[PDB]
Amino acid sequence: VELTDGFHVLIDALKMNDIDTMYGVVGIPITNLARMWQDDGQRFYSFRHEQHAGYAASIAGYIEGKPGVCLTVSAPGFLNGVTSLAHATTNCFPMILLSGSSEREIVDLQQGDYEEMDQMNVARPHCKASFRINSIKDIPIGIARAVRTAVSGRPGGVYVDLPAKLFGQTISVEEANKLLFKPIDPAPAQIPAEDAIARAADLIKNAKRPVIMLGKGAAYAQCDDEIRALVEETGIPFLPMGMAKGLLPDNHPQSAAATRAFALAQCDVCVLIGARLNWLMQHGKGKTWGDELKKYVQIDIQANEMDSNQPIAAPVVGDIKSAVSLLRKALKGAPKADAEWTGALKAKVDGNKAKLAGKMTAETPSGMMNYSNSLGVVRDFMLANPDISLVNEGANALDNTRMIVDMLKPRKRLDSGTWGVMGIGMGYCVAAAAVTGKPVIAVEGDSAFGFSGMELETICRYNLPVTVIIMNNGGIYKGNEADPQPGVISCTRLTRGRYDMMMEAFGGKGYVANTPAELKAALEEAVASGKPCLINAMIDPDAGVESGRIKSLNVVSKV
Amino acid sequence: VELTDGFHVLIDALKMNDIDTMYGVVGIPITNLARMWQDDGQRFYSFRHEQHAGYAASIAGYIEGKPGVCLTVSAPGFLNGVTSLAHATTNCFPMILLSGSSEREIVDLQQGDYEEMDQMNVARPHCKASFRINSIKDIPIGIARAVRTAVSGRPGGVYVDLPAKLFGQTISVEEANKLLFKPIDPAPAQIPAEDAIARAADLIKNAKRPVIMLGKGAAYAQCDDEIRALVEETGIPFLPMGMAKGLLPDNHPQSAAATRAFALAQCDVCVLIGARLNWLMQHGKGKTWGDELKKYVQIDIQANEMDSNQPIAAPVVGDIKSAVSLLRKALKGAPKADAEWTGALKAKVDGNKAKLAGKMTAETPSGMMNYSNSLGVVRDFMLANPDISLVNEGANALDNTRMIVDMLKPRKRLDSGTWGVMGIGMGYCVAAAAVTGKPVIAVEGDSAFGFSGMELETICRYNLPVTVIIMNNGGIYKGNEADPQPGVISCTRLTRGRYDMMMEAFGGKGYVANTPAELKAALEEAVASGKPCLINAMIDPDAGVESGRIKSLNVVSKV
Amino acid sequence: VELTDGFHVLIDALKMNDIDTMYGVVGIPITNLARMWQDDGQRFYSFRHEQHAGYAASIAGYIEGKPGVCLTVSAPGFLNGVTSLAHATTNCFPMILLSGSSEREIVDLQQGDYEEMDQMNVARPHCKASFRINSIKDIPIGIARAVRTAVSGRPGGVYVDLPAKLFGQTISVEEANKLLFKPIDPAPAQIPAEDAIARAADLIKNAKRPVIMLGKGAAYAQCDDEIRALVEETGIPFLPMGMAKGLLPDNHPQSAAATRAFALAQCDVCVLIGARLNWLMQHGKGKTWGDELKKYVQIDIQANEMDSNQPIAAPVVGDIKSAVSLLRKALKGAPKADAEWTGALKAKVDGNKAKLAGKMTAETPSGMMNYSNSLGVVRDFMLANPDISLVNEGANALDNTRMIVDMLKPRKRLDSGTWGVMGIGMGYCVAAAAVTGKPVIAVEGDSAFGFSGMELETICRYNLPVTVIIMNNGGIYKGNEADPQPGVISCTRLTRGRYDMMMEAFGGKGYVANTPAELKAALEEAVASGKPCLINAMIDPDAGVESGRIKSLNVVSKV
Ligand SMILES: CC(C)(COP(=O)(O)OP(=O)(O)OC[C@H]1O[C@@H](n2cnc3c(N)ncnc32)[C@H](O)[C@@H]1OP(=O)(O)O)[C@@H](O)C(=O)NCCC(=O)NCCSC(=O)C(=O)O
Ligand SMILES: CC(C)(COP(=O)(O)OP(=O)(O)OC[C@H]1O[C@@H](n2cnc3c(N)ncnc32)[C@H](O)[C@@H]1OP(=O)(O)O)[C@@H](O)C(=O)NCCC(=O)NCCSC(=O)C(=O)O
Ligand SMILES: CC(C)(COP(=O)(O)OP(=O)(O)OC[C@H]1O[C@@H](n2cnc3c(N)ncnc32)[C@H](O)[C@@H]1OP(=O)(O)O)[C@@H](O)C(=O)NCCC(=O)NCCSC(=O)C(=O)O
Ligand SMILES: Nc1ncnc2c1ncn2[C@@H]1O[C@H](COP(=O)(O)OP(=O)(O)O)[C@@H](O)[C@H]1O
Ligand SMILES: Nc1ncnc2c1ncn2[C@@H]1O[C@H](COP(=O)(O)OP(=O)(O)O)[C@@H](O)[C@H]1O
Ligand SMILES: Nc1ncnc2c1ncn2[C@@H]1O[C@H](COP(=O)(O)OP(=O)(O)O)[C@@H](O)[C@H]1O
Ligand SMILES: Cc1ncc(Cc2csc(CCOP(=O)(O)OP(=O)(O)O)c2C)c(N)n1
Ligand SMILES: Cc1ncc(Cc2csc(CCOP(=O)(O)OP(=O)(O)O)c2C)c(N)n1
Ligand SMILES: Cc1ncc(Cc2csc(CCOP(=O)(O)OP(=O)(O)O)c2C)c(N)n1
Ligand SMILES: [Mg+2]
Ligand SMILES: [Mg+2]
Ligand SMILES: [Mg+2]
Repeated sequence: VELTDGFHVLIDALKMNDIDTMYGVVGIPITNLARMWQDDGQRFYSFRHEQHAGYAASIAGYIEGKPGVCLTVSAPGFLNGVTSLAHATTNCFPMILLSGSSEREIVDLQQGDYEEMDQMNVARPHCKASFRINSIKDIPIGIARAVRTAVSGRPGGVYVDLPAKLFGQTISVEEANKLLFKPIDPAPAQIPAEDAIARAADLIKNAKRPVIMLGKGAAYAQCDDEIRALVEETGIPFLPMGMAKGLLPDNHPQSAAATRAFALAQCDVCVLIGARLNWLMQHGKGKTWGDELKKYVQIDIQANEMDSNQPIAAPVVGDIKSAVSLLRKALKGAPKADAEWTGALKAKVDGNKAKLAGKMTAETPSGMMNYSNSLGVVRDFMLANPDISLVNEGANALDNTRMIVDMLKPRKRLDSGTWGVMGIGMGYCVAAAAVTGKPVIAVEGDSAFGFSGMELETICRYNLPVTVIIMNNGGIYKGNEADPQPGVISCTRLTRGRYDMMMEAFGGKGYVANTPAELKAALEEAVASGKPCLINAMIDPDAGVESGRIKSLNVVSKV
Repeated sequence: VELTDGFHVLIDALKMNDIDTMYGVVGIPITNLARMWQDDGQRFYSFRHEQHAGYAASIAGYIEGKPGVCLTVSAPGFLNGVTSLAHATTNCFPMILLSGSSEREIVDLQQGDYEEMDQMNVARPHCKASFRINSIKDIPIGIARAVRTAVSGRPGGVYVDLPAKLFGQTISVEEANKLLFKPIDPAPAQIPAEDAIARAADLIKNAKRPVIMLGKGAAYAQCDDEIRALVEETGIPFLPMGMAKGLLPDNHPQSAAATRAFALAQCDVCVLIGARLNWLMQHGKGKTWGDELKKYVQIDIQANEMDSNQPIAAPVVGDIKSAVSLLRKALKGAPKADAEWTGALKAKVDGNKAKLAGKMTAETPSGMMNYSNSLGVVRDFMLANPDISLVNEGANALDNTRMIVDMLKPRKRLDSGTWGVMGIGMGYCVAAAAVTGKPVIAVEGDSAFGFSGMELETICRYNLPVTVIIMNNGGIYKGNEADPQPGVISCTRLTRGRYDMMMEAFGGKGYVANTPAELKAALEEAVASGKPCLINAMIDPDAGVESGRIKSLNVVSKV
Repeated sequence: VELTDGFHVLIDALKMNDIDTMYGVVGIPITNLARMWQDDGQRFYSFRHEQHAGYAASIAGYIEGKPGVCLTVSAPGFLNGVTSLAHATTNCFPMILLSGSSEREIVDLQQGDYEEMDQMNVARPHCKASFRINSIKDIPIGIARAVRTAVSGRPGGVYVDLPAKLFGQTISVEEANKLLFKPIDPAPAQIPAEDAIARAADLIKNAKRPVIMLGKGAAYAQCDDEIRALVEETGIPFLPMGMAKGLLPDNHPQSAAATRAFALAQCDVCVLIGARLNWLMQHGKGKTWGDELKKYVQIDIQANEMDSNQPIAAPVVGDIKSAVSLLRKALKGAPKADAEWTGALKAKVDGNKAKLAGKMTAETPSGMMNYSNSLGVVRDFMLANPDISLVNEGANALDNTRMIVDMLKPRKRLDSGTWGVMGIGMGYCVAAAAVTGKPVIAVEGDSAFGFSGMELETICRYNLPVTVIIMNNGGIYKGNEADPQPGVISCTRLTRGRYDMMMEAFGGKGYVANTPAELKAALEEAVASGKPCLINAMIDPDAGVESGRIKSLNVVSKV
């Protein structure tokens, strides 16, 4: 009788759940799983740190709508990955962290095993579910559970512990075929009641000044034409969140993005679609909402998200496709939004964009560019070349890029997310490149970049069409903070370094851009090349403000 | 009334407990703490990732015997630091992680605060104690509790949560000076009973083939002359664990390190001093210990470490200085270890060292150095220049350096430790440089290096006398693994990159060493320059073996 | 300005969410909440132990479909309640545990506060969400979050921490009335996709030997006519799990309950409605299911329950009323189940029931009733008086009562549940009595009874129409285990005690039933009296078997 082992059953189980790519860092006890995966013809991206393989997995999940798979070693490697699993779960990104672990006998008696840790229990706060597969016969079911938990309900992270003993277990090929199965409909549709839809439809119909807020949950849903059809048929102004940019084109005529404060302050009804009323929306209270409670319609898959911050007048619980699809029919033939309202917002949008256009054309000294004229170059490129992933993180580098760089296609803008994480950059580039097979542009704050910078080599090693733009202002927010004591560098200062040289250290192409013309020429050549590039964009050290747009959240001493 | 605030009471409380240095990364809500720390005249080291600021804090704790302090932001930054705290606790290194956290009310209802996380509860598995200081009046007590918990008993990590709202609370200066206090005897001696020492003394006096095993707990204790006096007076052969190297000079004539397998297998009594019978010692069982239970004598401050893995015949619970001092007096005038035992080991040491000398003189082609002739250069340099910290990590780069590079001085060798962590390299360098004010050499596997490599810029930014030697073999264990499929790079491969160029991108000095002679000149020049340097040492891709010495711990397929 | 406080906002918030009843035990810091709850005109039931107040809350949640509310003190009282919350979550019973907690500042520094515990963090494994309301202004949102979390998705427990300092905070009455709100649609319908229903419909239409398995999730859903209509229209044989008894009347002609082993072993398609393929169903494998994978159809609100144990061919995710309604319409006009299948089962049902009738008429000596003739009396009484709650727990007392005592009405049988808990008896009685306003019979193993027996006094104190039948066989499973040593009582033995006398000690009516005729008169008189009664039913000590039906799950020595 012919035998197979744990390595193969696991490989077969992943493939059966439509997984063909893993991001990770090898080592004991899983190096030979990584190799065999590759030998089978599947893809393995080796990183320089598991955190970044983890961030890659998380955004592969967002883009594709099937969980990104990260593979790590035990204890220290697991720890690094689980930080990324935590981020995924917070952002509602389907992801599976697979980690090897040590001997149950020794771990459970805390005797000091190789890389000892109860990884299953340590993972619990950072994921939807944390499982362990102890036996070969249970791998198919174990992977089904993981995939299902990651993509169903509110998508998120799942941890799957793989004890070292799992892989060397053997079983007959015959009984293995018997156990292998493909889960049926692991991310099922969830349809809301007629009366939940009728209530939301009544709120919208009777609204005087409605706004729609599109969150990245709406973008994740992959029902772009449904969402666009709803906006366009209702004639309701809309506002995208950071990663919902491009869901509808950011230059769509009903976009009130460029007059956001006035839109949220003055609206009466606000339709949240896959967007949480969390810190990014000021918890639905305070000055940004006119110091009043709006009438909210909220469409979310997670029932207990409703009323999490403010009372929701019309909670619609289900998957965005099903809910939006029904709401559209409910509103079919109803009057479009008030022209005095939509025309007021559009007038303030035109004025604000003209003010931005002026700033983007402004002339700065060589090597002392600002956030407007440098990112105006990226803006122009992304308007002509929209089928490109835009990775973005930083403070000023983030907030100015979100404002300035218009996205015309959905799920292209990949950014710091719900936790405002510095560190997602290079991992995000690898996964975007891997899953799209298309170019990536990253607009990186220089401090932001240093959290994942060593992964430039990973990008070079796989010769990915990634162009990393460093907003090199020489620090955190600013590059010019005075020495606090004599000979002592301020804590916010960073070396205004030759990041272009670092890229060329690993076979990449490096550029320095001292002006918008240099930045444009370099960007066009880098993207055209299809090769790994870095552009060291020299920004005025004094051009940024403290914490970007969220300056007011800083705690300052008044004594 | 003259008011002070939480920022300043915290600053003062830390200083009262002899803290003058923090390692971290700034941001909301803790940037102005960092600023004010520096304005006061204390050191803040800003890093590129909080994890490396944390590894830095952990080894500062080891070297100094006073808690290394790491400062982070909430959720994502906290998480990065807590991975290092975990490592500190596992290694018994005193360390305090201070992190800002968000609004109690919003985090507790999970409404989606800015960087929302119950950081206090997430730290719990990764430290000795996890605390939160909520009120200004409790800062001095909170800091006392953290310092005592980190340094007393078995030393380790402590998390201290600092809500955003702590810092802007106010109090009168004479109220604050009333609360401020310095703890008495935060790491007290703990003396063992006379019968504990007599039981140990009896076993040693009756041993036919005794060995002493020194662990890093023994090194941490800073009683080097006392431990050396015990070794010499007793005549007992000794072996250092990785970081206990140099506690006694590695070329001490009683060292059995060059004959470890034989010593441990054939001994009858084994005296453990601050060394756990964990995976590094194969749990005191199996062929490493001649397939039998030795008579173990164990000195440890942790009562319940006793009998963790094998029965301990002479458990001695107390601090190592106190214990060793009593054991010495209990053994006064006793005959020295059997001369035919000490003679047998010495001969095998001489034989094996001579055999290693043969390999270190071996000649290799340009750019294809092996681990013996490359590290033979570092060996000679460290013998001539012993007062230098030696950071080390990797597989072959770690195992070969521990064997070849002799330490003559205590607490200089700083390595991957209990969890065999890749990632500790550049933080360890910063901390060693900071707390010693003397040079640092790092011997880095190239894979290992990539876990903290971006921190080269941090080393350059503070102009530290650090020399990074990259053992550049182009991969994990080996740099020559065949492409598993046409055009697909193996998972164990890395770019054989110009790490020298990367160093020079941030103002550091970079070198390529293709031969031992080039390595020698470069290392001598690098250390003598007193500046940040990186030597890219070109190692034969086929020179290393899988996992170095712990290759049998791999799980391999057979089916 | 007219002020209100936390006590009153909390009272008002609970009432706004349709809460009129709490079960608990008073003390610091929550006695005056209890008092004021009552002063307002709402019910507070004081118990003798918080655990039983909690089991009471859990079954009130099951019966009503709105969260049962338990109130406790900090640490020790909280802990007792949280054991019941754990049970609620495990059984999918909506329940809120409110507990007072101590001072944030003292608990967080672990200084030793009055009843010190991070109760929020200790509850986490035992509920769906663990929250803390810190501020008066967040009470209405906090209570909304708890009610939604408990009732939505898969229903379950929620912990709500109430620091001592919450209650004495104040706010203006018109501010409080501005914050107070009632959540819209806290338990929404969730409708499955048409293809989910069509896949299920296809399998049922092609089944040769279909069965439907009803679980307590189906009973909880309160769509009894709809589920009965499905069973009748399809002609499919059905089986109820313990607490699904009476969903359809147990004497329904399509019931296969009296032929369970054969039905499950020989079926081809098995339709699971609110029933998990857990230990109670042997995980869908082994000889119980003919050693094969059936084609499972499963209706469950929890997406990731699918494929938890065996592959589900037709997963239908959504609320059971919505799902069953669609499945019925999808099966309209389909032929009824194979008559030779339904005929085979019916014959075996008739045979086995006739065989059970033989045992129930059996004659035993005075004071040595068996489980068949004693429970045969309860069977006849419940057939004649079906609108009564039947609480049940024990081993033989549980298994024999589930077999013998037919339920004609839904949500009346209330038993040990998913964890096979001993202890739920007297709390279940109090809650059933409270929420139904109708009589309650408890059939208690004597061991089982002792876990909550002191609550007899609580039943008497509220003069509830509860009749406790103690199946008094003098022990665990059996009352006759030999003394293992001279003068030493066996561990399985109990005093064959005068539980009647115990009842009468608190003003209850007590009976001894030594024969079925005495049991009948006593039960008839007890229930008709409308007063608290206990019937001490004398059972043959040798009548029961080890663990009842789950005796093969015992671990026994063979060496
Ligand atoms: C919280 C927010 C959602 C709040 O939104 P706002 O910033 O107010 O709005 P936007 O960014 O959409 O737009 C900014 C302003 O420019 C306007 N705007 C937008 N687009 C345009 C165009 N095309 N033309 C002209 N003007 C425009 C818009 O109306 C706003 O002005 P007004 O109309 O005047 O309002 C956002 O700031 C955000 O997503 N931030 C993420 C921050 C983060 O995570 N940072 C990393 C951590 S920093 C950190 O942790 C630390 O420092 O420490
Ligand atoms: C577990 C161990 C303590 C076991 O010790 P050993 O390796 O057996 O002993 P040592 O390293 O002390 O010495 C190695 C051998 O060289 C001999 N030796 C030592 N010094 C000398 C000199 N000066 N001259 C000649 N010979 C010498 C010694 O007697 C041993 O041979 P014999 O006496 O003949 O045996 C050690 O391997 C260790 O500390 N490993 C850490 C590994 C690690 O953490 N790696 C990173 C993760 S790797 C990973 O995670 C992954 O691969 O995945
Ligand atoms: C917190 C305490 C240590 C505080 O000590 P005190 O109560 O102040 O002191 P003592 O109890 O020792 O003594 C009480 C007083 O009587 C005096 N005293 C003591 N002994 C004597 C004799 N023999 N003769 C005369 N007087 C005496 C003593 O001086 C005190 O008065 P003065 O000189 O005038 O001070 C104690 O109360 C305690 O241990 N409490 C435990 C409470 C508890 O856990 N209860 C259950 C929870 S109730 C609960 O949770 C809830 O209600 O809810
Ligand atoms: N298919 C889906 N249907 C409905 N809601 C979804 C779906 N996928 C994700 N969501 C929801 O979308 C939300 C994402 O919100 P958030 O991450 O705050 O977006 P943003 O930051 O852009 O506002 C979550 O509340 C999540 O439950
Ligand atoms: N001052 C001290 N006195 C006694 N024991 C100590 C002291 N400091 C640390 N220890 C103990 O020393 C041990 C360190 O062991 P370990 O980390 O396994 O060393 P190694 O890895 O070098 O063998 C721990 O068990 C710890 O409790
Ligand atoms: N309203 C509802 N609609 C659909 N499924 C539900 C509903 N309420 C509870 N459930 C589900 O019903 C199941 C109850 O199963 P279980 O407790 O195993 O029942 P039993 O023990 O009777 O077999 C759970 O899986 C739960 O998710
Ligand atoms: C994991 C983690 N650690 C720290 C932080 C705190 C932070 C927020 S923004 C930032 C860097 C901002 O400077 P950058 O150079 O990137 O952008 P710019 O304004 O253009 O100069 C840090 C360190 C966060 N959010 N996450
Ligand atoms: C956080 C973490 N993730 C992975 C690993 C697993 C590992 C152990 S050793 C190693 C690299 C070995 O290659 P290196 O180049 O450094 O040395 P050399 O043999 O001379 O070529 C890895 C990735 C560990 N230990 N910790
Ligand atoms: C909280 C808890 N602790 C222990 C147990 C274990 C147990 C299962 S059944 C049982 C008692 C069986 O005797 P009983 O008198 O009730 O019934 P009978 O067979 O007719 O004599 C116990 C103690 C469980 N399930 N829960
Ligand atoms: Mg910057
Ligand atoms: Mg290498
Ligand atoms: Mg009994």
